[PDB]
Amino acid sequence: MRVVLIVDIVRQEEKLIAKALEENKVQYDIINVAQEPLPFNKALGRYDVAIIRPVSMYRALYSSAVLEAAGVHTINSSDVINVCGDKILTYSKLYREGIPIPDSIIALSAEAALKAYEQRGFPLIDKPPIGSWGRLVSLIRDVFEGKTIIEHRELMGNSALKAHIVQEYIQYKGRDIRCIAIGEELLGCYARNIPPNEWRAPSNIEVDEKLKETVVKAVSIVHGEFVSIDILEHPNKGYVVNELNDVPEFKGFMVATNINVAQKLVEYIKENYSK
Amino acid sequence: MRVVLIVDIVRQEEKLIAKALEENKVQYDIINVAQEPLPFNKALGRYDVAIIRPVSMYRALYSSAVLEAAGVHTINSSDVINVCGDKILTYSKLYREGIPIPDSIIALSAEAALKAYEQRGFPLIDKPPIGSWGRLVSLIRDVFEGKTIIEHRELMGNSALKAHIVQEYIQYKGRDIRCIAIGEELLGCYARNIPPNEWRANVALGGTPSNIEVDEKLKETVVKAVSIVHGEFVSIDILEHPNKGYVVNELNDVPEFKGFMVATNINVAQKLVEYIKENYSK
Amino acid sequence: MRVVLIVDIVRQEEKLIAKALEENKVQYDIINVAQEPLPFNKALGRYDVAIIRPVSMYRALYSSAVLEAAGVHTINSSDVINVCGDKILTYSKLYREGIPIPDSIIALSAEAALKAYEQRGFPLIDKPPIGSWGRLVSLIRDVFEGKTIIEHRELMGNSALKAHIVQEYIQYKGRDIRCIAIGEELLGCYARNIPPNEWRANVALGGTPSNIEVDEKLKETVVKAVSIVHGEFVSIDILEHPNKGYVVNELNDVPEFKGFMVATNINVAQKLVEYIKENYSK
Amino acid sequence: MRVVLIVDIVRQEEKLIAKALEENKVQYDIINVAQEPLPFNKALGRYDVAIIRPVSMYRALYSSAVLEAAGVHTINSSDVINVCGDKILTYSKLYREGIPIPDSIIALSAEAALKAYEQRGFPLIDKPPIGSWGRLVSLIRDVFEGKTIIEHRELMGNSALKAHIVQEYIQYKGRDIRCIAIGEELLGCYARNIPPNEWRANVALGGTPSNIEVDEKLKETVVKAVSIVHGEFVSIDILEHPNKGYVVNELNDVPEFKGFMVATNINVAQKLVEYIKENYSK
Ligand SMILES: Nc1ncnc2c1ncn2[C@@H]1O[C@H](COP(=O)(O)OP(=O)(O)O)[C@@H](O)[C@H]1O
Ligand SMILES: Nc1ncnc2c1ncn2[C@@H]1O[C@H](COP(=O)(O)OP(=O)(O)O)[C@@H](O)[C@H]1O
Ligand SMILES: Nc1ncnc2c1ncn2[C@@H]1O[C@H](COP(=O)(O)OP(=O)(O)O)[C@@H](O)[C@H]1O
Ligand SMILES: Nc1ncnc2c1ncn2[C@@H]1O[C@H](COP(=O)(O)OP(=O)(O)O)[C@@H](O)[C@H]1O
Repeated sequence: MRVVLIVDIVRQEEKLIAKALEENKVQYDIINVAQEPLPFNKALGRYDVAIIRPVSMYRALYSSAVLEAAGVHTINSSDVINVCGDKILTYSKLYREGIPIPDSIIALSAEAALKAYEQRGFPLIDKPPIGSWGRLVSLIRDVFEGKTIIEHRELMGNSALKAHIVQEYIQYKGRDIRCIAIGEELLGCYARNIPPNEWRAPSNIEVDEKLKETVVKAVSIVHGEFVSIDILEHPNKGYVVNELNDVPEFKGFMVATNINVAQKLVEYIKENYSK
Repeated sequence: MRVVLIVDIVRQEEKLIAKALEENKVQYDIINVAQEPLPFNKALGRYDVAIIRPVSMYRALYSSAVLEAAGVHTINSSDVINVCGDKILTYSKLYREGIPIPDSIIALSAEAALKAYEQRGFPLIDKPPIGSWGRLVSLIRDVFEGKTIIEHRELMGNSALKAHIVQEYIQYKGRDIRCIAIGEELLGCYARNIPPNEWRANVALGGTPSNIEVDEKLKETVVKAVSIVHGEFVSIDILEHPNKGYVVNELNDVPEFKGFMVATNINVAQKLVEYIKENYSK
Repeated sequence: MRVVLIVDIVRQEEKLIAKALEENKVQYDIINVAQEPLPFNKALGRYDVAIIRPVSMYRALYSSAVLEAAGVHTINSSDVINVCGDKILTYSKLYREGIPIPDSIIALSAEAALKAYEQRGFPLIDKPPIGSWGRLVSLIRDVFEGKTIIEHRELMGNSALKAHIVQEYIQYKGRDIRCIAIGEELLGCYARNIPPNEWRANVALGGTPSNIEVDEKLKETVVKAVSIVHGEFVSIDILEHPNKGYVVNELNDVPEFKGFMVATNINVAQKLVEYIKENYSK
Repeated sequence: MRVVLIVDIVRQEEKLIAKALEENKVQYDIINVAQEPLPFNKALGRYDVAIIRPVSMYRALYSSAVLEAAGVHTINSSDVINVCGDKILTYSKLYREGIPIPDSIIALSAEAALKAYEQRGFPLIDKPPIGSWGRLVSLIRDVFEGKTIIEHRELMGNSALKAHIVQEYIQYKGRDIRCIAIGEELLGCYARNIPPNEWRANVALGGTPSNIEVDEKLKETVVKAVSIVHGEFVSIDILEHPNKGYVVNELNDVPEFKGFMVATNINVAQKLVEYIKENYSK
């Protein structure tokens, strides 16, 4: 077996993954896609599998696609990256399967956004389908607030930042739950509590079964191989899926959970892509 | 059976589909997604089939995704819109199956782009993955031009534009060939010649549409390509290549067809509505 | 005397100005700066006066500047357009002279902005220095709202949008007052009332206009403000304040006047052309 | 006398200016405008002089303007920042006075840009009026390259980044000359040479910085330029020209000087502080 690790900005995660490959005696090399171009050639086919780690979605998407063209299986796959990287696409797969999500209405213009606000009532959450580190997630309390948010989103220099995901405002336990799965296997979860005085959110949490099931069904449906899952507790739904990440960070995960994520990843790869 | 026609900007094409639905006695609604929101609900499940027609790529993608959540059969589907809407994703699928494409190198940074230019030599073509009416398709003559184009695309606000498709510059037949397929069957093709003061063939620049005699090699290229990407109602842009015969350049997942109609005499909307009636009524 | 009329989008205003020039028998040409380039040359010196009417601020600024280079007297001048087109610059000049403005704090970063909010308390108005038809004028009710607004403006293409004007929220007469001055003489004023229910009175969708008796306090406020900015043909936007009486909100250096005319029955174009003849004929 | 030093990102230059103030026994405060908001008041009037050093134009412009509102003399002033920070406004002031500049044509749309190219002939330089470390300065060799550049600028698509300055391509001695002046006094000049694979001298990794003997024609050119813009502490970028001798390309209102300092051995900060004391002590 030989693996290629695809990176652009090498963080602790990619170092850990590199380190895990070496000491598990896996043949590998690194291609830095911030530095090297990717031909549509046939001899990238020398790798049995690629670990897709670029820090930007377009780099992850396109490097996976190029490697796929050469017959190389990528973790994660280009289709999975396209789904996890877009909340509307993620919500669509989950909703179809009956996996709970925050109650959501999609609006694709300023006019539609106001109508969605009106259909949903206040308070509500409005976020775009892309990015963004808690960015552009707005808690909207009345029509005046909505109208100014609509105007600000309209003037964003990006097209997908203009689609609105209009959601119920979930407030129950004041925390975000993040989990990591390798294949169908849940490694663990930790909780991120909302800081004072915010409305928006690091300790290990014991995973009850209701949580484990929510997470495992979510990964199965998006076909994820190495992903994180962000979960919100809901008073009636129990647990709803908020987000999947197809290039998950795990330094904050490793410290809360004690799980050697990198080791689990390389073991997984050995089991499934060796011969 | 009932159909939703999803639109934002109503063009001749959308009017034609609407009229074709009415004239074939198909129960249809139109939902304008530049005006109305789309809830993730069971209610839209009242539609058996959605005809996805927004002009904007994000609007086609998301309207299709929401309708799919409700169990509606979308033409085209969101995964298909995601692939067709992106030349790198399209080239990736096509290359894997050995369907000819233009020789392409993918560069995802300024540094990587310069390397691709040097690996390839000049002149070359550099274009982004998304689509732009031939906007941002650059004929790069040298390193200076490459560097300025790199610099410009870096500063544009949506990161897909940071990915450079660095391609062979095809010079041969002096035209673009555009075909349409319905349910993986070729309807017809036409050609749009490069106007005399350019090197791109787009309608947005020039060239009247003229019918093409589709040979067997061209027919099979189209069918194989549309089949691999699973497009149910697509157009396919093909370039004639000195060595490869026909290479697939683009697939469009919300195909234009008023130019295609004048060149080919084919009632595209009629054939679409027949195909839907025949395959999704029960 | 020869006049150039500089336009990009021809509105009723520009038609009116062309008519008034023609009807007063003034030699004029029109240059559309969305169509035609402007050389730094001495050729343009054939015009004695330029009337600067492009709808975009940058086109007004730049066309004025190129005309000034050739020695043409521009109305308004580029210096004046730079000042009037920017609320921070305008407020600075007025404040120095003791001309009342809304109480304002300027914040040039996310951190400064949060401090400004907490310094003045809520509700408050937050707007950028650069106009936008009452867009991006936000009524900020709390810290959560200010934080999201800050986050949004951080991510726009124009760095001027990152400067926050953090203002007292004026609630008194439920209207704006717009006046027009030519050569530092007041023509008149009218009012635009806040529609129920908005916090902004802009034409879109500011039903309804009405009229106002200009008292001496309002007249002098307008004259003083227009004189300090050196505006030769401007509109000025005034808010009636419970304590300060009249405060200056904005000057417009390419004033609209279609609505001013319906309200006041004043021939703004005629007054402009007579002013130019009286002062610039030689 | 007391000075306020206005900063946002403290670079060597700012540290050096702070140090010079300290060593020369000058009472001074620092206000970091990336951290603190700026009220309109009378209290900032405690400062006799403000040294405006924010790294971003909007912060320099707006901090200067607020300080001016309080009666504080700013180095440089808001009007000077507005002129120097915009090459069209700079070229306009210089051209009116007969100070040589690169032959320039301003175009304010895609359509005008192509007409400007045709008027200018090839090769030409096209750059926006707003700085960017040689960003978006394009060397255009024919109409195809021109067409793709126009397309890329249109998609920026913010700012004055849509306005084109279309210039003669100057190529004589393969270098840029940069000078610094305090008041009307020229401190000196150095050259930045174009690196083997370039047309710009900024420039990531290039611009090997040679010291340069200031002749009288150069000195006249620089002094006249600084006189017309009323700069108090500026850099001036000059190009050698076969027929014009020297032309002014740029002025900078927040000049960098660590590189200038090492090329000329001029203690810029010291000279600045000496000048402030000499002039603003009272
Ligand atoms: N519908 C919602 N109800 C309550 N809180 C939410 C909701 N959506 C998002 N949040 C909060 O906002 C934060 C960021 O939202 P998220 O959807 O994760 O955007 P991003 O993808 O930028 O991180 C989450 O940590 C969560 O606390
Ligand atoms: N590799 C190439 N060689 C020659 N011509 C090309 C090449 N790529 C694109 N073109 C020309 O440029 C035009 C636009 O290209 P295209 O890839 O279709 O971009 P878009 O999807 O934005 O229209 C087409 O008409 C085609 O003639
Ligand atoms: N400080 C304020 N207090 C109350 N209302 C305001 C304030 N500032 C602006 N407004 C309202 O918002 C509208 C738009 O504000 P304005 O400053 O004129 O922005 P723009 O330059 O885009 O028109 C004004 O008509 C006025 O009614
Ligand atoms: N008209 C011109 N002719 C020749 N070289 C030019 C011309 N304009 C700019 N340059 C070159 O490009 C470089 C950057 O140009 P400049 O006008 O200074 O833009 P910026 O403000 O982004 O630095 C200059 O240092 C000079 O080398």
